Amino acid sequence: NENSYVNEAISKNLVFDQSVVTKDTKISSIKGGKFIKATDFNKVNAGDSKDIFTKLRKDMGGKATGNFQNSFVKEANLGSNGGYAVLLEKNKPVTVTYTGLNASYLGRKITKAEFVYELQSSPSQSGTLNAVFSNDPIITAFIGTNRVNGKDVKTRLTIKFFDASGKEVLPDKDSPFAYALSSLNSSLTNKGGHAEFVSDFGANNAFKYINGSYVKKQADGKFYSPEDIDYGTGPSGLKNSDWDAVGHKNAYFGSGVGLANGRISFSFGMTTKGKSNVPVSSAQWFAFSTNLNAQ
DNA sequence: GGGCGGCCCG
DNA sequence: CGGGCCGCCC
Ligand code: NA
Repeated sequence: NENSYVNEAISKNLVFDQSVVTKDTKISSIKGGKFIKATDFNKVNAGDSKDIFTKLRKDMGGKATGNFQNSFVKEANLGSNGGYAVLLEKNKPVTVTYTGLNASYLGRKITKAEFVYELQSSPSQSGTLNAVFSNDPIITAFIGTNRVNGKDVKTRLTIKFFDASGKEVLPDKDSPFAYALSSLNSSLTNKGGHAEFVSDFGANNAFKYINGSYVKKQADGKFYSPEDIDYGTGPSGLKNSDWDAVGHKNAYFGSGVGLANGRISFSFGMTTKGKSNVPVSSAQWFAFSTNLNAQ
């Protein structure tokens, strides 16, 4: 019951981290979504800062007239190889295919991966979400839109791994995939703030609680910290930089572990618990990796 | 063929 | 870490 540990023995049967990214790693195709031109993505509202999260926090419904080539965005948050801006729409799953991987499951080489993103909830007027998908699959995705009502931002993500022979790599029953659900920060208070969350695990997936994590399943079904761990106003006294960093000893404060006996699938998003007037509560960075913040 | 892996080279 | 060319395999 010690902190940073799961109460079930966990093995990193799958490896999907910085070590799997090669010289050849990139997004080779994005299918099923309207592209957002980089010149449109890069504009911000009057008086806004110029960061990727602010650029995500605008309603781009009907402003997605790009193609694969001109959707390419350069932003340091994306890594040195950039990424692609895409509009997510209800019922229109977007398949991002990564090639040139050197990942591995039980020594079985994983060279390709398909990340399929499907809008589930959006608080903008258009009901759409904006996405930038990084060419680095460990940086993965930035999602957001403008907030006009109290609705969650929510996106479902299904991941399929492929070996060199093009066949899907799925787990042995006794050797589940383990993947990190990290950086689930929260500023929620009695009436303000927001939390990033994961939820809606796929069949044969399960969330595993990390001892000492503030992230647990709430009665609304989602996994988040229901109290502020970002600004120091909650009973834990925690601020974001007290735990939210890659490699931080206490990063498990905002993390869980996903375990999958089958194809990986789950949703992630942001919740204000129904409040419409919470600032900077509609854009997030969701990174997928096996960098478990647990032992 | 086109996409994608595994090569080479440098 | 770029680029090409030669595999093979959707
Ligand atoms: Na976060």
